[PDB]
Amino acid sequence: FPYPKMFISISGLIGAGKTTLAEELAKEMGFPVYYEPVEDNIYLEDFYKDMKTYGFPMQVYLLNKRYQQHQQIIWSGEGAVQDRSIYEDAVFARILVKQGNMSKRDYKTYTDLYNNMSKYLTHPNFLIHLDVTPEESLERIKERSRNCEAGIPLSYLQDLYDEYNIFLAEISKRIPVIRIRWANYRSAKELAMRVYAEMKKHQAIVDVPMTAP
Amino acid sequence: MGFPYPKMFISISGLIGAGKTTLAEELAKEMGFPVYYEPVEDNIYLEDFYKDMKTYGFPMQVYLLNKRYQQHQQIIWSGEGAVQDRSIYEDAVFARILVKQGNMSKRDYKTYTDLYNNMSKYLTHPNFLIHLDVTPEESLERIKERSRNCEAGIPLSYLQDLYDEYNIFLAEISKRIPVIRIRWANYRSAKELAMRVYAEMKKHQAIVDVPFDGTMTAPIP
Ligand SMILES: Nc1ncnc2c1ncn2[C@H]1C[C@H](O)[C@@H](COP(=O)(O)OP(=O)(O)O)O1
Ligand SMILES: Nc1ncnc2c1ncn2[C@H]1C[C@H](O)[C@@H](COP(=O)(O)O)O1
Repeated sequence: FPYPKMFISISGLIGAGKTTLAEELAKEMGFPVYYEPVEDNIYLEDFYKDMKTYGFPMQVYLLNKRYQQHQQIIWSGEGAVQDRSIYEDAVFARILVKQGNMSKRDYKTYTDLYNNMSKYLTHPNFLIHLDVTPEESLERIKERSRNCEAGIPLSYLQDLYDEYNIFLAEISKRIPVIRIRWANYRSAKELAMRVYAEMKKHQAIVDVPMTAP
Repeated sequence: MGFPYPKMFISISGLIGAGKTTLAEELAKEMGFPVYYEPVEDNIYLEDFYKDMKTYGFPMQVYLLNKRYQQHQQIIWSGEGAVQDRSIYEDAVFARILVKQGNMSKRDYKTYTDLYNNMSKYLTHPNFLIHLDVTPEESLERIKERSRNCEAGIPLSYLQDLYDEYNIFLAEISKRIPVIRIRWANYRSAKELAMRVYAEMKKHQAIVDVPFDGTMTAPIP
């Protein structure tokens, strides 16, 4: 019987290593993996020069990409590991509003659009959050050395961190969430193996006292 | 200034006569959700089905799929979460025991599962499954206490088929979504059952922290 396919998303701060974990976890499980390559984001350079002007249009542009990716996932008829979830764009939007880089009117326009869109977007069975600090994220940004990210201050990554933690407390009411500390001491392969094992552990039927197996 | 996090959908599962609608109602009351269910009288095929399972089995599955579809459109239109007293997966559990018994052909079963798969994107998929665990013997006794005329001829073997198929279904579906399996034992009412179910749901939905490389960066509210 065509039981629904397994959809797994990774979340975490900039530079956390979401993409590496997605590839390794997708290997472990036998699933196709899906990325959004940063070079394809034609707004990103301008956004970092002027967040207030380019924030809202980039959010719409990124939502279009998430919509194409779901149609691709649905068409595949298989499970999937995604290196980013649809909820993370909303995280970025809320901090931009907080910082005065997005108007409250544009934010509401954006969330109405997201709400209208969601029915045709990917909703994960399982969310894996890579737990890293803002300082670790800043260091991973510096080591990667993307020119457009060279200007990001720590305060921006702290806002993002704070918003992610609020979001996780809410989203975990709806879907299983594994939050896994990764400071890059153990390997990405060990990380994926532990994520997989923790997923299997959490997916066991809860029996409440039976007669079963 | 909030965000439309996805809505929560809970389905109750269990054998004939297990008391799923009452558990659904009390759980929805405890959670502050609407509850949705299908009165048995609205199934205009059920009486013919029990007189002749082989003739009416397949058309009833299609008919019931239409009901699950309208019920999902209603839930989506509501813009709220929902507790439902039956999941869309259970009709297929019945279809498989009908094929095993020779009451539905392999070809008709394949037609049905193709239809379900084309349908599934416009149907309700639960975030959480609550399975009421009752034995075939307990189910037969609940059927007699309720005394639906169309159910009077149901033999124990039919309920044993159903019970076995449910256990297979629970093994697969629990790979995709959280499942709580709960026995009637010692609970005096659905309200008492519901309160334990709700407590277990909150416990199972806690974030799993894995201090893989080191201590978690901060506790989460
Ligand atoms: N909705 C959004 N709003 C603003 N910036 C976004 C955004 N979505 C992504 N970005 C930015 C943040 C980063 O500069 C880049 C994301 O790359 P990444 O998070 O570092 O992946 P990885 O962890 O695998 O290294 O794009
Ligand atoms: N898909 C399918 N095929 C055959 N018979 C079905 C199906 N769905 C429900 N039923 C029958 C089973 C019971 O007689 C009644 C539900 O009663 P309750 O006590 O609420 O479970 O309806």
